[PDB]
Order: sequence, then structure tokens, then C-alpha cells
Amino acid sequence: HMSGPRPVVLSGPSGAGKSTLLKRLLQEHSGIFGFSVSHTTRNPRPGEENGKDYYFVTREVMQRDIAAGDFIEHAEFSGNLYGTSKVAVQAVQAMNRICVLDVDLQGVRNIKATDLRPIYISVQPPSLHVLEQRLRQRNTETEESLVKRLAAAQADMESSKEPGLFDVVIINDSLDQAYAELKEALSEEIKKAQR
Ligand SMILES: Nc1ncnc2c1ncn2[C@@H]1O[C@H](COP(=O)(O)OP(=O)(O)O)[C@@H](O)[C@H]1O
Ligand SMILES: Nc1nc2c(ncn2[C@@H]2O[C@H](COP(=O)(O)O)[C@@H](O)[C@H]2O)c(=O)[nH]1
Ligand code: ALF
Ligand SMILES: [Mg+2]
Repeated sequence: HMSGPRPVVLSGPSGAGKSTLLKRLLQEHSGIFGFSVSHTTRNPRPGEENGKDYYFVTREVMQRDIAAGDFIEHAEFSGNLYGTSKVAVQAVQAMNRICVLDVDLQGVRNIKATDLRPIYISVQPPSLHVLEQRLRQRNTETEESLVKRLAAAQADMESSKEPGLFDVVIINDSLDQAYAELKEALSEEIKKAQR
């Protein structure tokens, strides 16, 4: 379904700032953006809400919906399942809002194979040391999950240098600066949606 404005795919390693930046964008520009609410089998973190951050489901329920053809894409990431349901994107497109998706690098490649034609943005830390610091400060994951996330970060940061893969790469050193660069990448779309 190609409906409405060009969607936005935001990716980057675990801990890079994706959710922090997207929450800011949806607060400032609530009238023109809508968030695709993915399914995940991971457990919710304090403050996360079902139907807002994710649909938190069991492996059994997610497998039922996968088998029925309910997903545009799905991926295994650091021991859990994640995916973008068809209805998650339809809900935002039906409101004629810019659909924002937060997905991993596998999801980026999955979406490249669809008809969605998004802009692809990668948010990256200044270094893997800083990434680990931010992840361990958050400490919402077990040690095993952190190890998996740090390994995925190193692999996916190298893979994201692929030419033509990402339209924009933003280094999240300072959040205020990264957020301005996020809006810069979307500035013409934001202006059109306001008109
Ligand atoms: N520029 C920054 N400087 C320091 N800490 C940050 C910055 N941006 C985000 N963080 C923190 O890093 C952690 C990871 O950010 P988050 O948005 O949860 O990552 P993601 O959603 O990409 O996995 C959070 O604790 C967040 O508060
Ligand atoms: N492929 C895919 N990845 C997702 C989806 N939802 C979240 N992710 C990704 O899974 C990783 C872990 O998410 P987190 O557990 O930190 O919320 C992040 O890279 C995030 O973007 C999804 O629907 N599809
Ligand atoms: F979106 Al995450 F660690 F919170 F990749
Ligand atoms: Mg997040």
C-alpha cells in the first residue's frame, strides 16, 4: 500500500537513541507523524505500554499471526522476535500521516523489498564504548542480552556504511543536535505535510 506521504524508516544499533528521538518527534509533530506499533516477544520495560511502544505478545501468538500472513516483515534480534504488522502501517496511512518505523538492519533490508518507498535514516552512537555506556546505564536487559546487542551493534554499524543503504546517517552525540538533524532530513516532507 502506497498511501499518503513517504514513510520514514529509522534504524541503528541498540542503545543508539532511536526511541528517544522518535518520542521527541511525535511530541512536537503529533499532527503529521504516526508511529508504526511493532509486535515483539520481548518483555516490556518500565514505562512501556502495550499498543503504544509495541504490541507485547507471546511467541505462540506472534507465530499464529505470522502464519496467517499478518506481517509485512519480521526479524529475530538478540534472542527475541520483532515485526511490522500490515495493520500497524495501515492504521497510520489511513490517517494520512507520515508513518515512522523503528526497525533493525534486517528490517531495513526487508522493507527495501516492499513497495513502501521510505527514506532510510540510521542513528548511530559516537563509538561502541559510548554505546555500551548508554546501554549499561539503562540496564533494562540481562547481561546475555547486552552481549548480544553489543555484537549486533558492531556488525550492523559496519554494514550500515553500505552505499545507498541509508539516505542519512546521524551521529547521536548530543540529543538536541541529533534531533535537529532528524528534522533536517525530513524538513521538506514536514513542510509539505503542514500544507
Ligand atoms: N545523546 C545522548 N547522550 C547520552 N545518553 C543518551 C543520548 N541519547 C539517548 N541516550 C540514552 O541512551 C539510552 C538508549 O536510548 P534509546 O532511545 O532507549 O535507544 P534505542 O531506542 O535506540 O535502543 C537511553 O537511556 C537514553 O536516555
Ligand atoms: N525488523 C524489525 N525490527 C524491529 C521492529 N521493531 C523493533 N525492531 C528493532 O529491534 C531492535 C531492538 O529493539 P528494542 O528491544 O531495543 O526495543 C531495534 O533495532 C529495533 O529497531 C520490527 O518491527 N521489525
Ligand atoms: F530500541 Al532499543 F535497545 F531500545 F534498540
Ligand atoms: Mg528503543
